[PDB]
Amino acid sequence: VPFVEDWDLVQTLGEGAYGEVQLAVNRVTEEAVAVKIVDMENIKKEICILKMLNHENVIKFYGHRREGNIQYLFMELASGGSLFDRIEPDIGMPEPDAQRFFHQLMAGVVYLHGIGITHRDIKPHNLLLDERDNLKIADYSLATVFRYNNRERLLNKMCGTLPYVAPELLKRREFHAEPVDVWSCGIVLTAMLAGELPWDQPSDSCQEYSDWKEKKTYLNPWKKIDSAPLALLHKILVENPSARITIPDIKKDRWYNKPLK
Ligand SMILES: Cc1cccc(-c2cc(Nc3ccn(C)n3)nc3[nH]cc(C#N)c23)c1
Repeated sequence: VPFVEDWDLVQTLGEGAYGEVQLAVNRVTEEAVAVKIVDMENIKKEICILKMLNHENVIKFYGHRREGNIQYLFMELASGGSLFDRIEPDIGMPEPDAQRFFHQLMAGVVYLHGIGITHRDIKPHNLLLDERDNLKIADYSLATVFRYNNRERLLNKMCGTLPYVAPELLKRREFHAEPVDVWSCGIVLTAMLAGELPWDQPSDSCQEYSDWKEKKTYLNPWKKIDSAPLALLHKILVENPSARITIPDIKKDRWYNKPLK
């Protein structure tokens, strides 16, 4: 059919880590997608990981086109925007909405980890919503392979966003990839339930992080959180990554399995 390969760039959806994201509409079909435009090693890695992704809670990759210097990465659009924009400052969101998003985030993260990929920058800006409020993990710029031929490799590069980063990445030379992603899902959950981040970074000099280690849950944000989701947070936000809860065990948690509105 003539013209089915042409896309109109309609509006900017934002600037991400590397380059702008635009809404693109097919001239023939009217299909609406997102395109990441990059004016170009790093991005050969991203494309490679992006082509692996096939899951309902992960942004799908439709292909790429190079036009001289510029690369165009075509991806599933999430017409509902970001989870960041559903979180009300100082309030968060209703507990049942947060639970459903949490279930969907774990499903995506289980998937990634099962194909041996770690995302490394989980936060509400990178968690996108489709038309039915289904959550999708987006942005694979920092993602990397942590398991290959059934052998794990330890990570050593420090990246992410400080309020979301696990404390081992500030303290240790090398660390396991999976508990880092788990930890960040815990900060996300805290943000959904309280509408605020518990600390600037999880270090020994941050008084809010010390308070948490001393169990001062009569302070904010913890005071705003019901005891059941808080008991789960107590198992996620554990400083020793070897003692931190894993995802199979999160799936057995009582709040995780609680029926809610
Ligand atoms: C990480 C990031 C940064 C900027 C834009 C996007 C982004 C925003 C979006 N939908 C919408 C709908 C409405 N707004 C504002 N945004 N859909 C997407 N699908 C893949 C994306 C990617 N990367 C992406 C993602």
